[PDB]
Amino acid sequence: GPKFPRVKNWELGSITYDTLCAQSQQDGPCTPRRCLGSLVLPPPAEQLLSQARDFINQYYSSIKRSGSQAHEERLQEVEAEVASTGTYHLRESELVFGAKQAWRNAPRCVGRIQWGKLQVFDARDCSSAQEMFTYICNHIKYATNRGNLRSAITVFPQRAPGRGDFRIWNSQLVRYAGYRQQDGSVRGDPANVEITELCIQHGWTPGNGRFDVLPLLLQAPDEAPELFVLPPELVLEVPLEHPTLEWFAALGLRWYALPAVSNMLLEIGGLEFSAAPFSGWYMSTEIGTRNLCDPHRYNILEDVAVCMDLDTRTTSSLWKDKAAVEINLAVLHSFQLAKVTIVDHHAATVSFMKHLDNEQKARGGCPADWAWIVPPISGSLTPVFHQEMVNYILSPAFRYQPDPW
Amino acid sequence: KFPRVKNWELGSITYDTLCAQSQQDGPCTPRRCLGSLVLPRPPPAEQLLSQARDFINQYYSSIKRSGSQAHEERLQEVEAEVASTGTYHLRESELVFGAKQAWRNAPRCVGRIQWGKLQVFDARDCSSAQEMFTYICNHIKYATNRGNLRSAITVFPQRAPGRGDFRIWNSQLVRYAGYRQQDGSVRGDPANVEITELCIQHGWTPGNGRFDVLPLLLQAPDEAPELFVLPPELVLEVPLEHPTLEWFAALGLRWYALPAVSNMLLEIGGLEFSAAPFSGWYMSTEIGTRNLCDPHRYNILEDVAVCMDLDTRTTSSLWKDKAAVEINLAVLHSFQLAKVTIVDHHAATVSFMKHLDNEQKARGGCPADWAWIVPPISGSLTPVFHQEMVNYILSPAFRYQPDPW
Ligand code: HEM
Ligand code: HEM
Ligand SMILES: Cc1cc(N)nc(C[C@H]2CNC[C@@H]2NCCNCc2cccc(Cl)c2)c1
Ligand SMILES: Cc1cc(N)nc(C[C@H]2CNC[C@@H]2NCCNCc2cccc(Cl)c2)c1
Ligand SMILES: C[C@H](O)[C@H](O)[C@H]1CNc2nc(N)[nH]c(=O)c2N1
Ligand SMILES: C[C@H](O)[C@H](O)[C@H]1CNc2nc(N)[nH]c(=O)c2N1
Ligand SMILES: [Zn+2]
Repeated sequence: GPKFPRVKNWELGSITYDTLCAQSQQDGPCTPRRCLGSLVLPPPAEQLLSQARDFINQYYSSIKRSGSQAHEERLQEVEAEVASTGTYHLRESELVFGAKQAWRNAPRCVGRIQWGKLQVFDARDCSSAQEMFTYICNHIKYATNRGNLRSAITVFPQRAPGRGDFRIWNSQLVRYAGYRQQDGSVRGDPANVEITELCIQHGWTPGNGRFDVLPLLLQAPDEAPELFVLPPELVLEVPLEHPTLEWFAALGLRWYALPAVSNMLLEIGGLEFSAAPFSGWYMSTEIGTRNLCDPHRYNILEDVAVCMDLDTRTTSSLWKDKAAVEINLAVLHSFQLAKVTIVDHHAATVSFMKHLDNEQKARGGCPADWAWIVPPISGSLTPVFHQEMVNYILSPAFRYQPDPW
Repeated sequence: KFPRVKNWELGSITYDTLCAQSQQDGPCTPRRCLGSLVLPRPPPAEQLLSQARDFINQYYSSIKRSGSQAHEERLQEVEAEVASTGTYHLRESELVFGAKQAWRNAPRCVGRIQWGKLQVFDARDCSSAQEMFTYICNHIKYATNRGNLRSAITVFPQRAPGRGDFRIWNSQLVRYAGYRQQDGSVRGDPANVEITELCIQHGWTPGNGRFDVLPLLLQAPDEAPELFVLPPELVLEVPLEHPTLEWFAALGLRWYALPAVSNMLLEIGGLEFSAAPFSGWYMSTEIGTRNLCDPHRYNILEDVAVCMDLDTRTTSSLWKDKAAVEINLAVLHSFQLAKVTIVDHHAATVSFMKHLDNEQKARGGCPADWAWIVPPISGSLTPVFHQEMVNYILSPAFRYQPDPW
């Protein structure tokens, strides 16, 4: 029939064709010989121009003026600017449209149903590492909004030819310290050992808990990184407790409310924003299953299982499954009680099916990474599991980038 | 060229160099990944001849006699036969090697640690449905072994240029019927609705049960299929009860012990066996999660939930996750009680990790489809979730083929 990928939903038996994949101008890791879909990781004025033209057309299409006078002029306005400086700048609303497009285009984000609701903070005037700090404090403030979380992204100056990038060293605006012990173990979060040690090498006076909030290593162009400590009043956290197991609270586990990625590059129309932290609100399994149960993270499965008096001697007791469920229930329950925005993997995948249906009608498909869309617990119990998906790269987009050091 | 495969729990790395032996293509392309798709969207003597050499080369290397006399002589035989007749035949030993390799190369199978222990029944001297049926009965008696399941395959006559294929119409040799009730609902297994009808349309006296073992429709070349009924005593079944929830058994749930796929095609050295049913033993999740909990299957989550008195009012109570875990527990308990081989998803993925290791040293890699290797529940609580995988097509291989109607 149609010569586009055929996508089927094995629950509902429905079929769709992805025609949006044809707009993709960037190749992925696969080839007909082998699929590398499970791997976590992967200017020429000539090429910059085409990327920019493509973006501008996308913008004007979004406002329904393709072929118009404003459109053809803006195109000429960009070729002119690139023609005499090698780069070009985006208009305010062009930045707001691209930032939202990049989110909407993110194949791994299950929360894209919210893609249209992104508060974009233009911080392209920012010229000092101290100022970056200010912008972020504002970001954290606006997004945290006392628990009623709001999606937001702050965009710092774009990379300049022959100039240092604006960079945020931490992977997230809020992350707990990871202290390499004497005996080899790690106190806190093993994911952040390297960032923690980098903070110390830079003057941070380390604490010694399992939940010490790390300071930020911010960096203005061509200068070494300045170190900033977030005011505790700003970093809202939720102490975890179980709705029925009274001892869970005794574990002293907790998590911060704001998930804010900060080391990703925001690419729009060829331009590169190396410092453009974005935040939303958590899906419960991020905390409850990955951060708290991953063998290489807090690894609290055994502890909790012992507490529940489960048979952790044999696998067939499903002691891991039982505890993981309760840890997640606790993340959900605690956040709800503290009145901090959160969403469980059921609600979250259900709204993503809705997003899929919306996008089918609006663009003819949705780039999605199945392995990342399906939750880390109860996989086939959510509807996305039964939904085939086509994964590809559209731009604007968010991309991983080499750590600055 | 060669892909780098990484394990994110241990930080270990490997290089898959086995994918370079993949002669057949997948659904992916550099532009878009279609790895989550469940199905893919006489032969010239020259092509068949090379697939045959390759396979014969594979076989002799396997027994350490490559280059030897027997090897060169065998290659001539195959060539003499292809040239003269446009096809050739396998020697029993070669057939046993091919079948074992086909299982070894099954990307979606997590039970491969066992690949070397497979009882192979050569049934190529079959000339009728009635004969196929005797063969199928012996396979079941052998594989079932009174609950101490043994992995087996039975291979019927290869396909032949212009002449119908021998075929087993059922997808598995043991399936429960799915009867469409008046109200659009379905009594029994909804997945087996079409097949349950085809048997009726071919004279079977249906039942009115939720777990009515279907009869087998066996088709010898160019002849309407024939209906055979499995002797109730040949089909071992397990009654499901819960290790602590006494009310569970009252649900009258039960599942068969033998998982035996019968509608897939086995390809060895370019030859095609359109009827080669194979079986092993179950992994608890297949029954507890997918069979009993899939929306489009027996869909028993709600019932079990209410029976556990759970707030099924909101998703955030995780009633679904809680119920699913108990159901998987009943399956594992029940089978261990009935002394019928079964393996839970933790033990299973652990052994698969070991297998990737033996395969790494042995062949330079191992094709795996991440989405299928990671269990349907508690995904990240298993080692496989954290393991990157390269997926491609090796031969001998098991392929999907059109339904014969
Ligand atoms: C509004 C609520 C949101 C929810 C619950 C949500 C949820 C998620 C989840 C569950 C993941 C996969 C995380 C993982 O397993 O590592 C993810 C990935 C991602 N999300 Fe969202 N997201 C939200 C908001 C946002 C916003 C505001 C942006 C961008 C403006 C965004 C951009 C991304 C990107 C680029 C990824 C892929 C990169 C990565 O792996 O971290 N998300 N999101
Ligand atoms: C002995 C233990 C065995 C177990 C626990 C096991 C388990 C599994 C599981 C869980 C899958 C995923 C299927 C699904 O859930 O949809 C799978 C797929 C598969 N297995 Fe195995 N397996 C075993 C033995 C065998 C044997 C004996 C063969 C063949 C000789 C085999 C051939 C395959 C093939 C061809 C597939 C992919 C095709 C499909 O079913 O969709 N398995 N196996
Ligand atoms: C805005 C936003 C909202 C939201 N709810 N979730 C996210 C996702 C982040 C919060 N949970 C972890 C994830 N961060 C990135 C995941 N791992 C990235 C990675 C890749 C390769 C190597 C390493 Cl070490 C880490 C972002
Ligand atoms: C030997 C073996 C042992 C074992 N433990 N499990 C299996 C797996 C099979 C038994 N449980 C599910 C799977 N059957 C095939 C899965 N889907 C097939 C399919 C393909 C196309 C369309 C549809 Cl609808 C279904 C095989
Ligand atoms: C190796 C494997 O790709 C890796 O563990 C992936 C699997 N799926 C994931 N899915 C999400 N949402 N987040 C992750 O970090 C991962 N990790
Ligand atoms: C479309 C999607 O890939 C499909 O539902 C897959 C996902 N993972 C699976 N994993 C296993 N073991 N078995 C399956 O049938 C599936 N189905
Ligand atoms: Zn792929």
